[PDB]
Order: sequence, then structure tokens, then C-alpha cells
Amino acid sequence: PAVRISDGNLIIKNRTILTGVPDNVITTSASEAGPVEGVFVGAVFNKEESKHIVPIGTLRNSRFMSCFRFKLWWMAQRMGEMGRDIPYETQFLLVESNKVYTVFLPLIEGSFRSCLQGNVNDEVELCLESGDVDTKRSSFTHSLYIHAGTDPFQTITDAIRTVKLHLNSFRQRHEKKLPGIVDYFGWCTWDAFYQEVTQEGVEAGLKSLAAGGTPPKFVIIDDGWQSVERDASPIFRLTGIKENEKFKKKDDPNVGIKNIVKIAKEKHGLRYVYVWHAITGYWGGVRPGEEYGSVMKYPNMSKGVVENDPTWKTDVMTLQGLGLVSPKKVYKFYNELHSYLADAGVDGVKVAVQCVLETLGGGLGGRVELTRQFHQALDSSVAKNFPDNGCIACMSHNTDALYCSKQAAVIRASDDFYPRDPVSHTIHIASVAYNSVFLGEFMQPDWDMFHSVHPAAEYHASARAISGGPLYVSDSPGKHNFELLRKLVLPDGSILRARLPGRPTRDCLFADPARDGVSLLKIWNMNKYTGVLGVYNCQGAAWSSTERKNIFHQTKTDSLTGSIRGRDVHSISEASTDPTTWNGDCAVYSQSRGELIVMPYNVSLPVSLKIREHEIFTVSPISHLVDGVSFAPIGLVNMYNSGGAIEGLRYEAEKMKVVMEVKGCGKFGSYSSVKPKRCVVESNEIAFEYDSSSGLVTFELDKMPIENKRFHLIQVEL
Ligand SMILES: OC[C@H]1O[C@@](CO)(O[C@H]2O[C@H](CO)[C@@H](O)[C@H](O)[C@H]2O)[C@@H](O)[C@@H]1O
Ligand SMILES: OC[C@@H]1O[C@@H](O)[C@@H](O)[C@@H](O)[C@H]1O
Repeated sequence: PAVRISDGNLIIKNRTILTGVPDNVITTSASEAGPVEGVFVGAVFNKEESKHIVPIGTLRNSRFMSCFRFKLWWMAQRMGEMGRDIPYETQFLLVESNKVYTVFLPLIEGSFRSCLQGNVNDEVELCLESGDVDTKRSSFTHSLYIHAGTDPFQTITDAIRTVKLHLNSFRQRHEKKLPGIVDYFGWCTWDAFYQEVTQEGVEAGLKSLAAGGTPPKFVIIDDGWQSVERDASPIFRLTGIKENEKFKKKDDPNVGIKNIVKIAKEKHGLRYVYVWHAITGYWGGVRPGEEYGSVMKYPNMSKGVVENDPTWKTDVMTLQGLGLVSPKKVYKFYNELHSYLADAGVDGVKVAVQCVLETLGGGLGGRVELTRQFHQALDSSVAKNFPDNGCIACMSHNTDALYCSKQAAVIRASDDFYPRDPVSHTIHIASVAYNSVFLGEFMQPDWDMFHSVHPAAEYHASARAISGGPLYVSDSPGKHNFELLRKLVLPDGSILRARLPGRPTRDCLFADPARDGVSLLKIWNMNKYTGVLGVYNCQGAAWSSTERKNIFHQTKTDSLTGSIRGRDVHSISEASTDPTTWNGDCAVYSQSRGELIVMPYNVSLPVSLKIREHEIFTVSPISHLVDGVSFAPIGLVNMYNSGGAIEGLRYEAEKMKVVMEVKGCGKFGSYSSVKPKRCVVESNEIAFEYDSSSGLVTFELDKMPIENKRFHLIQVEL
């Protein structure tokens, strides 16, 4: 039966994962389709309650990785071996058995949301909450799902699909439509002006970036554009749906945000303009009033949230409350805001402050209900007014929202980029990587803005390049490092986006690279015909379980040595043109060192990194045409994600020939065991270099493709 409870014990493929599973914990594998290869778990209690804690069993001697909410809004990672180490507000738990991997997915059921938490007895407790004292229940059958497999990533996906088939209240990442912003460079106003942003600042930032050769094709006009007011350090509330004075044209005050949209798009050649709002309008909601049925509500504190983030008790939102739009009028509110924005030429919204809803369900059916109602409405309005699916979810890491994520396709995957907080950089990289393991099953991760002139610029930039997600800076105008940005952005504003959410390697899933003092974090992704691997030292800082905030902590050495293997890129097979004959050998190109190495299957290459250093590798499967004649494309070697440039690849072994289609421009690189006879671009022979010791072939792709004809056609004649 595979996943089962027998005697006191949760058993997984003849391995005991939990002991002492109490009698009131019930399981079922029945479904709709029907017998399912894991188990839905619930329990029955004596009493009808709005909150229940129940032990699932005792976990000891089993390595795990967890994503837990360290703030209301956001998750980070914790590893361990003992149930006592499972944080409060654990929303995703992955367990390794010495090789089998078990996922634990705490779910929404009816009006209740679940999470996992550890106790001092090493039990894994299921915490069920409605978020409303009037919404009570005594039994549950589907509040947790457990599934096991031999591939850790496949095991997660398969369990999410099974959860999907049960709830039907969300779709998986790959089943949704990505907005077009994800293929272009962008700029966000946030760190440039904070709330002081003006239409003139927006223009100046766009102008300065395009001036250096790296033109953004989207912009996010961040927080500061909306009409907001304090009540008659006081919180601001939304007072109208239209822009404030800073975005009304300088002479004709009846033309509003449309002014800056036209300047962006018509004067500066941007494709997309997005704007920020809170899911409640502004931070203090909407000013009470009848138009949107807005009434003062005060955040309710839940124990697990406040245990991990005590400052949420005395947050400005908690003490001064929000004007919460009525459920009756929430569609009207979003439609009227969004119809105004779209008629002005706005293409999308970055919708922040998402999780507050879970704290405001008191009159209203609870956290799950209110969350669902507000997202149903938001989704109707976005699909109406922003039909490229122009929505970026922000501050949204609760399961209440994830399990109703039926449409939006991009999610901010960590706490904000913090230009002035030295502790935040290593932690940002670890958080985005680990969170993406789980968040990426729902939506494409967004690894946030960053600064091109900053001591950790390269660290952040290189991570964004391998993220799979949107690539955007928040530079103040004129504060740019164009040498860095050319590595990310082509002259037409396009980028070399990888295909998956960037994630830790199998190797790294259970070793905490922020806390263990021992390991390098390795992040893998895929292009069509290469893999890519980023390696990061992010030791020395993490969220402290004692101080309940991010701090520095002691590390044994400055420098650490780990190692790299082709097969660290978990799906590398899929880049091979002939994966049934491939022996697993890869060409491996270090983008910073400019070094090409051939790595046979399983051979390890040492990598040594000090804290806050990184290295990026393009990993390309070698094709063996005939004995002595081997090849692998690398791509645009002066860009971080070099392999992202390769759109087509055909080997013609009977002609000793390679045929590629390559986007972009700049220097193109490939591995060849032999010096080519001719490299031909667009039906003309060109000059090339060949290093005969490494096999590195090199030639220039001069200009972006003439037209419209979006790819360079390249033939390499061996
Ligand atoms: O700026 C206050 C506003 O930001 C949030 C998170 O977006 O809180 C951050 O700033 C607070 C004020 O100094 C801190 O107490 C808090 O821990 C930090 O996350 C919102 O909570 C808040 O309304
Ligand atoms: O008020 C500013 C905003 O809210 C944040 O916490 C964050 O996600 C920023 O990227 C941002 O737009």
C-alpha cells in the first residue's frame, strides 16, 4: 500500500518516517480518479473549534528541508533532523530517507488553513485555523497531503498535481500564461525614489538606462503614485482610484497617469507599464465610505505568525487598522481602478500586502474565505483589463493564496531586496532558491529588483540571470553599471531567460548553505540546449530562532570548497539532442573565469568561494558525431545565461556539420574537439578563434538579427 499507518507508525516504502501517530489521525487515499499514491490526512476532535493543534507523529533521525513564514508575508528555509526543529508556520516540508523523498503539504480545507509546526517532544503538529471565532469545525479529512518518490522535484510536482485534482482551485505554473514582461529588461521605481516618485523621475530613469545601451521594455511605477491620505506615525488610506498630483500632466491637470504611460511607450519605446497597489488599495486600506463598502478592520494576531515575527503585534496596520473594502463591492473596486489604468494604457499591476487578508476574516467567514473572495474578484478584473495576465503577486507567501492561485503567473519569491542592509544579500539568495522549490509549482518566481551599482551587484545580477523570472533593476537614474547590465540585457532590451524556476540542486536540498558552515549553494536551471549552474557562498547570515530576525552569525572560515558535476543540473538530459545515446559528458564554461572544461559523467570539479562570491557555469551536453569529433554549444559567453541564446540546434554527422539558431549579439562560444574548417553566419563565412587545448571556438555575432528575422543562422563545419 506504499504510504500507510500501521501499528503506531507512518510507513513510507517500508521505512518508518513517524512513530506515535495517535488514534484520532485518519487517512484516506480515495479520490475522484480514484486510488492516489500518497495519503490525505485529517483528524477528528471532540470539540467544535476555530483553532486545533494535532500531533501527526514523532519525527527523529530523518533529514528535512522546510519553508516557513518568518514574517506574515514571506518564507525562508530551515533544515534539520528532529521534529523539534520544524519552525512554526511551516508551509512546506520535504523529508529524505536513507533513497526516498516524502513531501508534506499542509492544505486549505473548507474554511480552514493548515500549517505544520514542531514541538519539544519531536512531534510534527498540524495546526488548523479558520481565522474567525464564528467559524468552527471538529473533523477534517484533507488538511494535509503526504506523497513519496525517488526524484525529489518530481515528487513535489506529483503531489501538487494530486492536491490540484482534489481542490480544483488553482493551476500549476506550467498551465498558466506568463505575461510578456518576463522576456524583457525592466525598471522599478521603488529603490530609486521610494514614495517620492514622480512622473519626471520615471521618465529620467528610463532615459538614463536606454542611454547606456540597455533599454528597459517594462517599467513598474511603484508605491507613491496613488491618491492617499492620513485620517483627520499615522497610516495612509486610499482616497480615490486615480493618480496623485505627481502624475497629472504639467499644464493639463485632467490628463493623469496616461501622461507618463504615453511618454514611456511613445517617447521612450517601452512595451509594458505596470503599477503597484495593495490588495486592500493602500497600506491603510480604503478610506471608510459607502462607495466600496469600506469599514475599519483591525488585524487579528495568529500565534504562529507572532511567535516568528513579534513586531507584527505593533505594526502600523495592526494598531491603526485598514479600511477593508466590502466583499460585496470588491470586484467593483478592482474593476474601477483597473478600467481606469487600462484605459490610460497600463498593462498590469504588482499587487502587494497580500497576506493581510488572513488577519481580517473576523466578520466574514475567515482567512480562507476572505482571501478567496478577494482573489476571485482581482482575477476577474485582471483578466478583463490586463489580458496579457498583467499581475505580479507580492507579500503573498500564504497557503490561503497559493491554493487559490488559478490565474496569476508571477510571484515574488522572497523579502525585498535591501540595498542598505548588509545582512540581506546572502539571505536573499538562499531564500529565493529554497522558496522557489515550492512557490515555483504555482507561479514563476520573481527574485526581485536589485541595483547595478552596489557591492553585491554581481551576486544579485547573476542570480536573477539564472532565476527563470523577470529581470529588473531599481537603480536611481544615472547610477548604472552598464558593463554589468550588458551581461543581462541585449541592445533591444531582451534578456536570456532560462525555462524553469531556479532551484537548489538535489545535493543542496537538505544542507543549509546559510547555516551549516560547510556547503556552497548550487542553483540549477535549463535553457533549451544547455543547463546552467550558479554557485554561491551564502554562509554567515540567517533568520535567528532566538532573536526572531535576520542577523549575521559566526562562520568558521572565510572560504569554502565544494564541487560541481554535469548532473547537478538535474534535468540536463533534456538539453541533449539524443538523450538515448548520450554518455552524460558535458562541456562546462565558467562565465567569470572564461574557462572551458570538458567534464565526463560523474567527474567532480572543485569550486572555492568566499562569502558573498559566486560563479556561473553554462553546462552543455556533448554530442559525439564520430570518433574524435565532439561538440557542444555554449552561447553568448559575455552574458551570464550564455546558453539562453541557443534557439535551435541540429547535428548532421554525415556532413560533419552543426546548424544552430542563436538570438542576440556579442561573442558566441562553443566546444569542439577539432578546429572547425568554416564558421558560417547567415550564409557567409566569418573569422573565428579556436583554442586547441580547451576546444573553445569563438566568433562575433555582430548586430542583432537584421529585420524581424529573429535568429542568426549559424553553420559550423567540422
Ligand atoms: O513600513 C512598515 C510596513 O512594512 C512592513 C513590511 O512591508 O513592515 C516592515 O517595517 C516595519 C516598520 O519599521 C517593521 O516593524 C517590520 O518588521 C518590517 O517587516 C509592513 O509590516 C509595515 O506596515
Ligand atoms: O511600499 C513598497 C513595497 O512593498 C514591499 O514590501 C515590496 O514588496 C517592495 O518591492 C514594494 O513595492
